[PDB]
Formats: sequence, structure tokens, C-alpha cells
Amino acid sequence: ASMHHYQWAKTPPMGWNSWDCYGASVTEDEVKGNAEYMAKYLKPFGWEYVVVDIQWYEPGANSSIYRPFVPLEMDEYSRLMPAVNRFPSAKGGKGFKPLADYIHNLGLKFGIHIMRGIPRQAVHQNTPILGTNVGARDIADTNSICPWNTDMYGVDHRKEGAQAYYDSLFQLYAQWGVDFVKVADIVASKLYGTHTEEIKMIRKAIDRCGRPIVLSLSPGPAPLDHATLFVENANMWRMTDDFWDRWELLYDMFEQCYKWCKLVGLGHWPDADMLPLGHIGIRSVDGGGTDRMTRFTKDEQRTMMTLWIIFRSPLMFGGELRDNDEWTLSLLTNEEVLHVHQNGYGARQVYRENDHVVWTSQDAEGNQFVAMFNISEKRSVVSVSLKDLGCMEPMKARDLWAKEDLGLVKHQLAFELGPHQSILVKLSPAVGKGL
Amino acid sequence: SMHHYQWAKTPPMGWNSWDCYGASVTEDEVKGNAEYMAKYLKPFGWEYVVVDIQWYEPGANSSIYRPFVPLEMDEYSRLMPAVNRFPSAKGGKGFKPLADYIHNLGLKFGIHIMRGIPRQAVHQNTPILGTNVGARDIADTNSICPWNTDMYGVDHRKEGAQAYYDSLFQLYAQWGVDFVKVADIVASKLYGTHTEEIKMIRKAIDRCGRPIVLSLSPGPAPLDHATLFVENANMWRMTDDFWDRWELLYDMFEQCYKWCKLVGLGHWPDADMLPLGHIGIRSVDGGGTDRMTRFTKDEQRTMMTLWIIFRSPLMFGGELRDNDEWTLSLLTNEEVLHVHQNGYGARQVYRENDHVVWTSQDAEGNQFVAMFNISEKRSVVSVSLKDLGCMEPMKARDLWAKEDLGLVKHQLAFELGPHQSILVKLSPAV
Amino acid sequence: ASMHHYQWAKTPPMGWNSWDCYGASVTEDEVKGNAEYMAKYLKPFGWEYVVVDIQWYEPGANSSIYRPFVPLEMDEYSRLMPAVNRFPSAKGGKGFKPLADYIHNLGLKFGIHIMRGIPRQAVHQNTPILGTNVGARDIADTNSICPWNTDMYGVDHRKEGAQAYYDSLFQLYAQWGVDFVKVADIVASKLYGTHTEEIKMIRKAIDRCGRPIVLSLSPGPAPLDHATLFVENANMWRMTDDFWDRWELLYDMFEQCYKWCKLVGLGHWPDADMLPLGHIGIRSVDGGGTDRMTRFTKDEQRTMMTLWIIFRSPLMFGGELRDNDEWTLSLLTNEEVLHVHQNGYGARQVYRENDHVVWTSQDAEGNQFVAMFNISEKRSVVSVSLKDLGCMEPMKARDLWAKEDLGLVKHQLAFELGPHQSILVKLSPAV
Amino acid sequence: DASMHHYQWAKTPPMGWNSWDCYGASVTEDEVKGNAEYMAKYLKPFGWEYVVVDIQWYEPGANSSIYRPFVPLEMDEYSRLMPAVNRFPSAKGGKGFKPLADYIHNLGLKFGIHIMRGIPRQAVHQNTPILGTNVGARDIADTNSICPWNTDMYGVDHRKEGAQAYYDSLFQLYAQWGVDFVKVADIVASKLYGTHTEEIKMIRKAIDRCGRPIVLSLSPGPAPLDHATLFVENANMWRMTDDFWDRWELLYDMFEQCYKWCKLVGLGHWPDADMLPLGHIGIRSVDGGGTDRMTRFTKDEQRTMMTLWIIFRSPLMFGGELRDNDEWTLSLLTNEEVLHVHQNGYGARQVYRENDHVVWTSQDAEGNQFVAMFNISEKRSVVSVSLKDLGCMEPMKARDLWAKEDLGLVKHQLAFELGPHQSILVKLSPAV
Ligand SMILES: O[C@@H]1[C@@H](O)[C@@H](O)OC[C@@H]1O
Ligand SMILES: O[C@@H]1[C@@H](O)[C@@H](O)OC[C@@H]1O
Ligand SMILES: O[C@@H]1[C@@H](O)[C@@H](O)OC[C@@H]1O
Ligand SMILES: O[C@@H]1[C@@H](O)[C@@H](O)OC[C@@H]1O
Repeated sequence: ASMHHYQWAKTPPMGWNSWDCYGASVTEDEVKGNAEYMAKYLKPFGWEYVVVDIQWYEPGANSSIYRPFVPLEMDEYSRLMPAVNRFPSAKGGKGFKPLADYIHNLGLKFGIHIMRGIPRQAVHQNTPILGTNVGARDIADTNSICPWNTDMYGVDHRKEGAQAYYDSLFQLYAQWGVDFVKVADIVASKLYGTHTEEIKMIRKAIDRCGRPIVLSLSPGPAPLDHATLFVENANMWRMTDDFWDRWELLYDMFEQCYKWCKLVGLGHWPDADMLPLGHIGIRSVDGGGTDRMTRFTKDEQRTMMTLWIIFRSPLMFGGELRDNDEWTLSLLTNEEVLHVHQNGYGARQVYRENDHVVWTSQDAEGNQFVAMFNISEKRSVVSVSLKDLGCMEPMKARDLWAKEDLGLVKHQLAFELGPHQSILVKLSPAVGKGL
Repeated sequence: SMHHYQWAKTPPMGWNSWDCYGASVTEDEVKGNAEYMAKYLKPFGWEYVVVDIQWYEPGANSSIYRPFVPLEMDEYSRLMPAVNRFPSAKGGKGFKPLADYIHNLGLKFGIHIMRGIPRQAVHQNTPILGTNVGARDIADTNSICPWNTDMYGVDHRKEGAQAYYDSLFQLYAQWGVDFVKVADIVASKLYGTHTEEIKMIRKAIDRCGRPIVLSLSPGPAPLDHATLFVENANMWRMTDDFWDRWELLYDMFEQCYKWCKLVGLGHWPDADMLPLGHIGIRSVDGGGTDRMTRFTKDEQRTMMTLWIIFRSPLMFGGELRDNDEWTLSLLTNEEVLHVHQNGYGARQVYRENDHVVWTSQDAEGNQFVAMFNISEKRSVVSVSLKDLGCMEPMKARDLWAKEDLGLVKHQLAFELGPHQSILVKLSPAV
Repeated sequence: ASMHHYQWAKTPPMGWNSWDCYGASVTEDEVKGNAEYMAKYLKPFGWEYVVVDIQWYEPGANSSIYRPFVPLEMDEYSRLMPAVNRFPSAKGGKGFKPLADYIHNLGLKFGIHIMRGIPRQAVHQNTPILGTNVGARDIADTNSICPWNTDMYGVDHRKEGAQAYYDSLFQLYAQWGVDFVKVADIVASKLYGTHTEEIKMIRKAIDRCGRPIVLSLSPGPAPLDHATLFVENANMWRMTDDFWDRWELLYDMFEQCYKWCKLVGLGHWPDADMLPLGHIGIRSVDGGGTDRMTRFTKDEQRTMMTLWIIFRSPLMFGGELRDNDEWTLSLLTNEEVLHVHQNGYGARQVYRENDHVVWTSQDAEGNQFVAMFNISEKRSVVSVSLKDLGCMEPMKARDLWAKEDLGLVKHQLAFELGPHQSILVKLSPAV
Repeated sequence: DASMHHYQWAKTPPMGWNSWDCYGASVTEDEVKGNAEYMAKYLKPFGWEYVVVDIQWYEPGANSSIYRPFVPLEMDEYSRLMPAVNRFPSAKGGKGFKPLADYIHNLGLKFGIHIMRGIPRQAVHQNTPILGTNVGARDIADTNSICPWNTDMYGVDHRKEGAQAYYDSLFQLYAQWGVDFVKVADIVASKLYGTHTEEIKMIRKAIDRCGRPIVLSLSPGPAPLDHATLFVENANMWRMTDDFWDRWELLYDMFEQCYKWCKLVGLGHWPDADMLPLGHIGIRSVDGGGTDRMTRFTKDEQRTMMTLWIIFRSPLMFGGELRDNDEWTLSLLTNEEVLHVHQNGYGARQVYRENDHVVWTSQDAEGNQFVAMFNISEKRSVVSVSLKDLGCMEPMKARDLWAKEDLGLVKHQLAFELGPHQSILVKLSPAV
């Protein structure tokens, strides 16, 4: 806790993100619909961020597939702005402030996605930059683009006015009341790898703007080689390329959790990415799917929530919330599970063998959480000894998702679990307590 | 197999404005180099007058590009000469008048292009001749050149892509272009070799109805694409940009070794331009500025000798009009040039202790031997006749010196200083 | 004609190799049976080399899977020798000379495989090298092994005794009467790439032994980066990792031939590898198979022979020859087809599109050969215009495998071809 | 991090002496004993306790840092390398290192050895037994795993029956001898195979099964961050870098490696900046581009290195021949005030790095703040840092720890003119 911005995400951010349901193309009405649902059914459980994902500045976006080289909505200072057809309250140069105001009044927080860099249409016209006389063209990198989106060019920190530009972006965002930015094309790039210098300029720009804004970075895989950079400069960073509702990616996440578990801490959260639950693909064609309810089975959905919960990943719901059924809503409203996310710490892989995995973490009151997973293709008993958990005596055991006491455990936990199925258990002391 | 081979039966010889003028050569500088060539060089085979990169960039002024600037372009997305630097191009005539002039001097004309389609055309979605699709419809979304900002790559799968490239070589053919040096096409730090654009270019050339020699740059060309190059291009750069630095000339020896088996009629691995004479007038590359080549006279000869015996294309990179007599002599020795024009089979006989020997032959029995001391120490460099495949004594002649040397019984051997070479002809003794 | 050793392989070497049929484990009697069949049925068609493949020095070899870290027969100069149990004529220190004599007396030539380097056991025991007084241990490389075979360590050309050792190997092989050597762990290596310095040492050693020994390098893929080295130093070098009777490997060879076609020439032959035809996998387990007749369909077997013929690959039969049926023998003995391999030149890919591929070559007699291939998964017409072939008027066309005149062709060649099916056509001037 | 019982074996970063930088592969028993005695006498009160015999104690002809390849090695009947009795006479009679370690334990010190990953090639070639089993060394060897810079072993294949039994047997031996520390080589970086993760785990388990506390050190680096979890959970120490030597370029480079590794430092699991080339080194080593010599590090460089290792909390393993130290060299090892930062400091972080100026800070439980300030440029210059940037909320007492000299009150910032390659180590405490 050396870095002031850690205090802005004491626990891992929880919220909703338009990407998995709406792709690049979410409207004001949809945002607000999801915000209202959150306010009323989710906010008591920690869910507070409402994040407008990529390309809110792209008036014609209608998918997860971007329309390349198209005109973007922009101000007179080379800054992108919301598309007024999609966000009508943005009329009159108001930007996202009205939307942000309405979200804040719900008791909720406001987020946006930005692309690293400065828009290409700005560099080519050479539009001005607020606060300086250099123009957009003079701060652009001559060899730095995003391989999967044509909207921007990279900015070169070595040029006069580079920081001025980033500063000016975060002044705008701060005026609008943004509480959370998800930066893209910054951690992993086929072409260039991690854009470290822009991460630094962005941390600087946030710090200078005077409003607390949580910094999320994307896409992954984040290299461990930049662990220290990430831990000191970002509140979240994506461990993985885009996550979707396919078992192979959920399977894969276990190793990434294992590789990143030691960097997890207050204010600096490796990110397992958004939860493809409920109603997705409405205007997204990504993940090899279209308009659907998540292809994860119920066991898969639990398995994911359980891992993300115990690991302390940010939780960003990715479905259209208003179409949650009760099952889906139950995944988000169980306070006993969420305690593991909010107050747990120390999470670690106890072991992984024959596609059985066990993680454990604890709280400050001496409860110990254990998450046990069968990530194989067959039904099998998964178990762990109390000794391997560091429990030197017998313990009471409770199934947190079912909310049901399991009684006393003297030597080990052991459960028959179908393929892709898990269980999350709380262990609490038996010795020196009532009956 | 390939008809375009007949367009470069011997390796191209010429002049190129890059090393002396960077991106910024004027119509006057070109005219004057061409006039010097017609007068002093044409009899020895020098014929291409190549206008290098960025003739379409009115502001160009160095070897360092001005990025993201507007460029001169027609109404079908095709770049055009900058009228300020090329006054004869006024009124949409492009390069036809300069080329005409050059043709009327008995010479050929070439230009440099960048792979792809101008970024400004894609941004503005300007038309493509012969189609209803626009520039933006044929562009690659993830293809740029890492060291220049002018273009986006073209995506051969899009409708209209080949039409675009066709339309460029229609324009070049209207102008009378005889030679095109394509850039950002062979090696790319980001993407490697742009294979599919090499094929569209080949095809656009073939369809335009005029013989246009195809040169590919920058290198290093990968040996992995040897077939593609041999079959599609007349010349291809073995190396990133060559300059007047010993280390780069030293390095070329291995590259020539590496490529020697793909050298052949119509298809020439290219050791790049000759940074001789007066260079860096408006170029700042190679770690130098306005200067005469930093190669010593020995180094110049060593270079000329390797490029000659290997059969690299020869593109003089200095401002010819500032040649002194030494420099002119390197270009006007017929005996040496015969080795380039009519030699074949060049091969490295050996390389050992930074002594190197190359050999080639003509069809009339003559054997050429180039002997090189690329070490830092004076020494005798020798080679046996037997290792050259000569089974009895021969006569030797020093081709640069034009002097007979006498009978060689067993070995050719000379004292050579560091960086110094000799080129010898052997033929039957009396 | 710059390298004298080019004249040892003026046309692409043709023969039989024990690997595909017997793995590491062939016996003398098996070699002899194959050589007898070759002498009787194949020799006049050009087939002449009888090549004993890897580990003739490993008495317990029994498959294509090597027995690691086991003892190896060796002489008193650190040189591997044949296992007398498998090669009984080698009894009493005679090595392969008696078996080489037998094969020479059938009118045939004799080949062996060797592993690059010097035996590990020789380095550990520090046994002697002939012609010098450093031991084996002093010439070994300290960081060079084969990732897939444990027999040897690499030899370090910077050490005194290194060339002496390679020289001694080729003295022995020449004493034996070896005419061909296939060297392994030398072209491609997952750990180290191409072993160029050993290639040079072996070239020199062959040149010094005073017998023509054709030099074959393996396994691939050969990098184009070393094309000059290969061209000047070897008579054949493998374009590919080990080839087997699997359609996918056959599909993949089309590209490799394209990539190497400009280096094919007299004495220096890019090698598409041994032909997995007939009865293979008797004591081999490679290629995903066991004891079998080739899993290539007849169409695939024709496709392979067609490509290898026109491209001018060496032709090394990998099956047990005595189990050839008539069909299989016919693949090896079509005079008209062999003409393209023996007397053609200039092979090139005319095009490759939607998995249809056309190759062409010619002889000096006026004849142009065109090999047309459907390498797609569906029946389709494959075609090419006389013009794309560089043919300026009507030509008589003949199917070479079928030996059947197809008549006059005025504009193009066009054939319905099954998936994986091919045709080989000669075009000649209209009567 | 607190999960693993072996963390308790290295609560502070191991401190000791290692034979590599002074004697290569070639140290004798008398040299080990001499350095041990020196340690017991002059250094043990400041935390120095490990006496580590480096590589190739089993190679009787060894004579340098350059290995003699493919040579027969001293080995028991169970495929386990044994001390060369010519170099370690007290090992005569199959006693191995027990006598030597007993000697060192009696000085109140701890004993360390170096091992190469794997099983000896000669064991595999002869197919010598694996203790406690009916399998042979040949049955457990990998057929494609070697060290690119040493020929002594083949890798062990964890999937083979007996593989774990072999490693268990090694650590039974080492425990019998009384070994307290093992430096394992050819395990973290390999130009040919990368990190040998499965052998790391076999070794962890063998140690856990042997019944004695044995500190696990891994080498050589660079250790990839990609395996940070593995190293943190399985080892007490792991090399950040390839072998470190008395050259400035290598010292300069370590600054970035510490920056990269600083979040994985913690009780029981210490990223290692490698042994300290101080004093008399290169006596039977030819590595580092040097020969027999006193270290080529200037005093400033020596301090700069001590200071970064101190504040970062790298283990400290002296690589010179201790009996030849001067008072200067000794003074680097005996300053309690500096060592408190290594022993009791935590949270070490780079405050910033700019124009070859670097500042690190850490703190202790008493709210002292330690700050190390480095000029790693080629120019003399003033290096500074604000107390705001140190997160010191108000004015502070300052003290130069190496000089042991109060600097008085500091209100706004620390600033010092430092030579090139020169550093200072300061402690800030609350005022009055
Ligand atoms: O979730 C994805 C993310 O990886 C980003 O970089 O680009 C678009 C979406 O926001
Ligand atoms: O000679 C250089 C060449 O390498 C090319 O690629 O770019 C511009 C110049 O023409
Ligand atoms: O044909 C294979 C070959 O590729 C070689 O490298 O080793 C074994 C067989 O001889
Ligand atoms: O210190 C070096 C170390 O890096 C090891 O890997 O090899 C021998 C020495 O102990």
C-alpha cells in the first residue's frame, strides 16, 4: 500500500460491462436499463460499476466486428466523444456527464473503455491538442497501431505534447464524472507487446486529474515479466485474451490464476475477465456464438464464479442483466460466497493433479475457504487433507453456495464431483466453540 | 519459363537518387544525372535513371520522412509526381515528359514505389479505376510499413485489389516507366515478406503491356522465399540498406555466398546501390552527411569487384556530375564489366582467415578470379589452379589495371593489403 | 560441374533403404534378399543402391524405437562396426566388406547410414582415434547431441583430431566398399539446427578417402538458408522430416518441392525421402502404423511417384521388395515415366490454386512433361492452357502411366481427377 | 507469503560464503575449513552462517572454473555422487561430508553443497542401482535432457518409476551428512530446455521427506517471471541473473532485475542477486574475464552493490577467500546498522529511476524508513528524492548508515552529490 490509487479499489471492482452482450454498439437506453437493474437487485452485494465498453465514439457500430477506417465522433481537441445517436443525452457537447450523473444518482459508478493512443483522423488532419500548440500529428508514433482495430495510433511519450494529450483526456473524463477506465490495446499486442510507456503516461494523467479513476488494462495475456509495472500502475490487468463461454477457456484460466496468485493484493487485481453469463451475443458475434444464454452449464457457471471469487478477480458481469433468470441472479446475490472475494486473502493453489484442483484462502477471523474443482472429463472424488490446508485440528465445514452446514471434518474434505463441477467450502474452528 | 526474364538478360545498370538526395530529388537533378550517364556511361551499359522514394511528397527534404503528410494523388487513388520538384508534371502529365527526355537520351527510366495504397486514399475513400469499389474497401486493416507512413497494405482477397495494382502499372506504362523498385515488400520487422502483394504486382506488370523490370526492397530477403523471388522479380535485395561503411561491405561476402545459386538470367539477387562519389547531399542515412564516399579506394574496388563477379545489379548512388576521374574509372572499365555481363557460375572457392576467393567464367574459356583480403592484416592471398579447376598453367591478366601478369604455373598469389582485392583473368598459355 | 563429387550422382540416386520396412534392425539376409530382387527386376531400370539404414552397429536393435544408452559394437579406434549377430559375414573384423562384395557382384552399389559424430561410449572411455594421439574424449563437443538418439556426441571441428576421426571413418567405409552414405542428425535438429561444420568435415573426409561415396543428408526439414552449403557439399539432402504413408505428409511435400526446385541439378538433389510403398512396418512402428501394406491408395501412390519423378527426387524404395505385387512393381518400371526423371530438367510449378497443382519439365528432345494433381478433398477437373505451359501451337498428348495416346490438343489439357489423384502427360510437336 | 513449512528455514535471507568465485570447481577441505574458521571468528555475530562447497566436489581432478568434460566422477553404488577424497581427506572411508559438516556445525555454522540437476551420465551408462528399488539409473534418465554447460549428468524423468526414489535417496544422503543448504544448478535457466519444473518439484519433495531442514537455492538464472509462483512456493532462493561477476555492466544490470522481482521477495523465498565478488577471487577461477585478483569493483561500486543487495534483501554469499580480506572488505560485512535493513526491512521498492538515477526504499516495524540512493550514470551528480515520494508525512531525522553519522533533520527532501557508480544508504526516523 505505497501507491495512493490502490485505495480506489480496496476490494476487486464489481460491475457490469456492455462488451459481451452488445459488442461495440451499446446504446444509452441499454446502459441505463442495466444500471437500474443493478441499483435495485445487486448494489447491496457490492456490484457498483457500470462500464460502457469499446467504441462509444463510433456512431455506426453494430457488432463486435469493428467498421474500419470510419469517421469517429470527436471534439476540437482530438478527443473522442460519445456518439449522439447512441447516447442522445450527449447532445450539445455534454459528453457522458448526463449519463454519468444519472448513474451516480442510482448510487452507482461510471466506467468507460478507451483505446490506447490518439485517433488516426486526428493525426492525419493534425487537429489541435488542448493545452499546447503542438498538434495531434506531432505526438503520434510513426510505428504503432493496434492490430485488431483501426481507430488510433500510439502516442510517443518522448514528444512534447504527448502527456498533455493524455492529461487532457482524463480532464474530460473527470468532468464527465468517470470513475473507471478500461484501456485496450495496451497489455498484449501481437505486433508490439506491452505498451509500457503509455501505461505510465496514463497513470500520470489519472493522478493529475483530481478524480479517483480505477485503471483497468486489456486485453491480455499479461506478461509476468511486467508484474511490477502492472502492480504499481494498474488496479486491474487482464491475464488472458478475451474470455468467452467455452470450457476450454475456463479450463485455461486455472493455470493463469496459478501464475498470477502472488501479485494479487489490495488495489492491484489480476483480472480473469468478464463473466459470460445470462444473455449474451445480442449484438456480438465473438466467442464463436450469436444471440444466446451462456453456453456454460450450471456447473461451469458455478465453477467460474468459484474460481474468480476465491482468486479475487474483478467481477464484471457481461450479460444483459434484465434478462437474468433466477438461477443467474442467484450467482450474484450470495453474500456468503462473496465474503470470500471481499475479505479473503492469501489465495493459493493447494495442488493440481489429474485434473483435480484445490485452492484455499482465509479471512482475518480464522475462517478458511476451500474451493475444490474437478476440471476433468469424468466424475470423481476430489479431496484434500486438513493437514495440507494447514488445519492442525478438526473443523466445521459449510457449503457456501448451497448455504448448508456439512458438519465436522476431522481428517479431510472429500466430495464426489461431476466433470467441470466444483464446490466452495468454509472451514471454521470446532475446538473451543459451542454445540 | 518466365517471359519477364528477357527484360533483364544481364543485371540492371543505372543510377538511383537515394544515396545522394534521399526522398527529395528534383527534376533538374535527375535530368543532369541522366545527361551525364548518356554522355559518359551508356557505352558501358549504364542505362536506368531511377527516381527513388517519395517523388509524390512535395515537402520531402532528407532521407528522414515527414510522417502523415498529404501526398500528391490523382482521382483514382494513385500517387503523382510533386509539381514543385517536377515542374514538367504540371497539368497531370506525371512523369511522361521526364521519361521521354530520358528515353530520347538513349536511356531508361525508373521509379520507386511503396507497397500498398495511400493511407489518405483509404481515409477519404477515393475511387479505384475500373471499378465501383473504393480505396477503403481493398485496404488491409493490419498492414503498414514500419519505417514509412505513406501507405496501407492491399488485401488481395478484396474485390478491386488487383484492379488497383493494375491501374498503377497502367499509369506507369503511360508515363513510359521501364523499371520499378518496390519497397516495404521483402523484409518487414513487423510482417516479413509480403508475398501476395508480390504476386499482384507481377500480374499488374504483365498485364500493362510494357516491359517493366521489377526490383524488390529493402532486404534481407529470406532464402525461404527463393522460388517466389526468382520467379517473380528481376531483382531482390539481399540486405537492408547498404552504405559506405566497411562493416556492411564485409558482411556482403556472406550474403553473396548465401545467394550465389539463385543468380541467373532475368533474376538477380541484389547487393544494393553503390555509395560512391558524392553522397549525402540531402541524406542523413548511414551515419553520415554531405560527403564523398568514406570507402577507401581499396574498399571501392573490393566492392566493385564483388558486385561485378557475383553479378549484382549496379546502381550508382552518387551525384554523377561530381565524379572525379578515379570514380569515373570504376564505371568505364570494359574488361571488368565483361565479367558482370558475360560471366556465369560465380562461386566462393574458399573463405579462410578472412581471405576470400571467388571464381566465374565466360563461355569462351576465360576464367575470372576475384581475390580478397577482408582481414585487417596485409597478407598473401593465394589459390591453386587446381582448386580453380585449371589443370595446367595459364596466363593471367589484371583486369582493373589492364596489364598482363604472365604465366601462372601452380598458384595465383598476390600480396593484398587489408580490405584490398584483385580481379584476374586466366586463359590458356602459349 | 564445379564440385568433382557431382559426377558421382549425375542422375538422382535410385535404390532401396531398410528403414521403412525394418527400422533399426535389418539383418544380412534381409539385405541380401532385397538386393537379389533388385538385381533381378529393377537394376536395368536404374535402381542400384542397397542401403543399410541406422544402427547396424546395435546388436539388440528391434524396431524403429531405439534402445537408449546401450553398448554398441565399435573397433579399437572409436569406430562403429556391424553387429555380427545381425551381419554374420562381418565376423572377424571384416565389417561390411563381404556384404558389399556380394552386392557389387550383383552389379549393385552399397550404402550405409551413419549418425553424425562420435560414440558416447568412446568419449566416456576415451578410446583412441586412428592417425592421432588425442583420444575420442578430446574431440567431442560438450554441448551437442541428437535429441532423438543417444548413440553419439557431436564432434567439434575446432579440436585437433576431429578431422582425423572423420577421415578414419571414410577410410573404413572405402575399405568396405561403401558407395553411398546417409548421414543423420545433421540437417535439422530441434535443439541445434544444421550442423554445417560437420557437413564440411564429412565432405573433406569423403574427398580424402579415394573412393566415390555419394553423400545423403537427413533428416529434414532442410533450411533454404543453407542452400549453398547443401548444394556444394551434398549429393542429396532431405527437404522434410521423415516421410510416411499418410496423405497429410504427401500433401505437404508439394510445397517443399516448390521451395527447393531451383536448387535441383546434376549432382545435388533435394530429397523428398524414401518411398513408403509395398510392405512396410515389419519391424518399424513409425508413421502411426504397424506391419502393413502401404496405406496410400493407388491414386496417392501414383501422385507421390509422379511428383517425385518430375521434380527429380532421388528414389529410395522403403518396402520389402520381395513382397511387391504386380501393381507395386509397375510403379518402378514404367520406362516412359522414368525418362522424365532421367532426362527431364527444368521442373517448376506452373501454378497452385484451390488445391489443384500443375508442374512441368522438359527434355532436350522437344518434349514437355506436365504433371497435374488434384490435392483437394473433392473430384474436380484440373486444367492448364498450352499457353501457360509455353506451348505456342497444338501438341500431341500422351498419358505416360497408362502409355496411351490422347490425341492432339489445340488449347489446353483438362482432366477429371479424383481427390488425391494425378496424371502425367507428355506433350510433343504435332505429327 | 506464508503457506509452506520450509519458509521457516529461511526467515531472513541466507547469509554465508560460497567457494565458486575464489576456487571454481576446485576447493579443498582445508580451504573450506579456513573460510569457516574465519567466519566463526569475525562474521558469525553479524548473521553470516552458511559455508557452501560449490560445484563439482565429486570431480577429483577439477582445477578451475572450466570443467573437464566427460571425466569419471566419484560415486557410490547407488548412483550418488560422493566427495573426492583427494580434495576432502576426511571423507576417506565412505564418510562423505559428515566429518566436514560436523566440524562446521561445531563452529556454530551451517553447511552447504552444490548439486547438478539430474543423475550422473556414468550411472546411466553403467546402469547402477537406484537405492531402495529394483530399478536402474538407466530406467529413470531422460533421453533428451542435458546441461548445455556441464557434462556431468542426464536429467531425470519424473514419470519413470524410481525417479522420485533417486532424488529422495540423494537428500537422505545429504541429511545423513548434515547438509543444511543445497544450491541446485541447471534447473532455472537453460539455453536448451528452459526451466526444469518437474525436477524442481521432485527435489522439493525429496527435501520434505528427508526429515532435516535444507534450504533450497536455485541456479543459474535468469529466472523467468513466468514461473514466479513455482519458485516462490518451492524454493528459498532463485537466481535472478546468469553468473554475477565484478564487472560494472553486471552491477548496473541488477537494478532492473531487482525492480522486476521486488514483489516476490518475502519471508522464506528470496530472489537472489547472486554471490558477492569481493576480496580475493579468481584464485582458481578464470570466469568473469579475470584471473587471480582483488575485486575490480571500486569501493563505490562495492558499496553500491552491498547497498542494493541489502535493501532489496538478496541473500548474501561472500565469494572471496575470506582469510585474505583487508579491513575495508571486512567492514562491508560487519556493519549492524546496514544489516538491520536486510534483516528487518520489508516492502523494498524502486521509488523511481531517471537518467541513471535510482532510489529504493523499504521500512521496518518500528516505522524507520530506509532509503538507498544510487547514481548509476557515468557523471557525478546530485540525486534526490522528496519525502512526499517516500510517503513520509512530516520532517524526519536522517542518518548515513554506512558512515554511521547523523545528518540531522530533514523537512522536504533527501539530496546528495554522488560520484558515478556511487550510492548512499540512509535511515529516516521520526523527529525530536
Ligand atoms: O474485452 C475486450 C478487450 O480485450 C479490449 O482490449 O478490446 C475490446 C473489448 O473491450
Ligand atoms: O534503398 C531504400 C530501400 O531499402 C527501400 O526499401 O526504401 C527506400 C530506399 O529506396
Ligand atoms: O530416415 C530416417 C532419417 O530421417 C534419419 O535422420 O534417421 C533415421 C532414418 O534413417
Ligand atoms: O554460480 C554458478 C551457478 O550459476 C551454477 O549454475 O553453476 C556453477 C556455479 O555454482
